Formats: sequence, structure tokens, C-alpha cells
Amino acid sequence: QAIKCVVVGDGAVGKTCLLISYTTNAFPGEYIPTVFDNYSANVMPVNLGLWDTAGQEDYDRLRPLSYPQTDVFLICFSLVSPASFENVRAKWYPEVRHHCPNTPIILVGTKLDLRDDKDTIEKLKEKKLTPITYPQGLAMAKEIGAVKYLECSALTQRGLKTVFDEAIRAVL
Ligand SMILES: Nc1nc2c(ncn2[C@@H]2O[C@H](COP(=O)(O)OP(=O)(O)O)[C@@H](O)[C@H]2O)c(=O)[nH]1
Ligand SMILES: [Mg+2]
Repeated sequence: QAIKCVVVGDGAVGKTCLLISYTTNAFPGEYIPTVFDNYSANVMPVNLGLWDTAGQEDYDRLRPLSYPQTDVFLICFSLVSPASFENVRAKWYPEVRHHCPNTPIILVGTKLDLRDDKDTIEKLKEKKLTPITYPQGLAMAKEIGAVKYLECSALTQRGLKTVFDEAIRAVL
């Protein structure tokens, strides 16, 4: 069987690194491929088709062309970017539900390894911000009726497997 999963969220939340680290078992490091592509993993036996998107505003009109026949969406935000997190409810949930009113959503917080990073915490403090905590993410997930809320690091592959196992379980 074949499942189509689309991954959405602001530019730089780690969407492409999440897909390559998951399917490669390696953080692409300093050269992240720039061609927006679709990837695939066979897991048990299911084929998970993983569609990357261009999350920048410039692509607002073209991006939804990859949405038809999506089985499940990953809405990604960076745990160390409250602006990407606010955009879950400002932008991504309304956009996904406008085109796909009944497709299940999974809310994914990314870059978990930076949550307890001194240098990241300090830079956010000077804008009077703090990383998104687990209770905050879970609250957002039930606000938007996400079937599940998960946190992961593409860099350390902590939590990464569960994201896509849960994506498959939202289908089937
Ligand atoms: N520290 C850390 N950085 C990450 C992680 N995932 C992605 N990044 C970085 O965040 C930036 C954008 O990642 P990318 O996957 O291109 O984001 P996209 O625009 O959402 O596809 C790059 O500088 C990556 O090195 C992570 O789990 N931890
Ligand atoms: Mg990308």
C-alpha cells in the first residue's frame, strides 16, 4: 500500500532536514539540497510518500497544488521559533483545512535539541521570547484538532521515527 504525506510549515523550521534525516538516517549537515522534492520510505509493508514544500510566502499560490489526495499532513514548527509556532494557527492550519477539510493533521515540533541550548535561549530572551514547551505544543495540537503532537530533532534523530510511524497510523 502507498500513503501520501505532505509536510508544511514556515521556511527554515527544518522540513527538508526532517525528511532527509528520516529517510537517510543522516543529518544533511551544511549542504541541504535546494530542489524541492518528494521522498519515499518503505516501512511495515507500507510505502510512505513524503512531499516537501516551499513554505515561503512567495510560494503561497503554488504550494497547494501538491495537496490533492494527501492522506496526512505534518504541520511543522521550530520549537525555538515562537514565530513559526504562531504561524501554525495564523497560516498553516487555515491553509491546510481550506484545501483538505478532513485530512488528518499531525503537529510536529522540530529542532528539539536546541530547546535547552544556552546560546539559542539567550538570543530568544533578548526578544523577550522563550522556546515552545511540550505543554504549549500539546495545547496547540488540540486547539487545531491535530490527531497527535510530537517533538523531534533531525540533528540527533530523537523522536524522528515516531513522527512517521504516527503519520502512517493516522492512515489505515
Ligand atoms: N540545531 C538544529 N538545526 C536544524 C535541525 N533541523 C534543521 N536545522 C537547520 O535549520 C535550517 C533550515 O533547515 P531546513 O531543513 O532547510 O528547513 P526548511 O526550510 O523547513 O526545509 C538549517 O540551517 C538546518 O541546518 C535540528 O533538528 N537541529
Ligand atoms: Mg526545505
